[PDB]
Amino acid sequence: XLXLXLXLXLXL
Repeated sequence: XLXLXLXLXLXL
């Protein structure tokens, strides 16, 4: 939910 899946992976 922060970085991971909120930028990195999901988001990207």
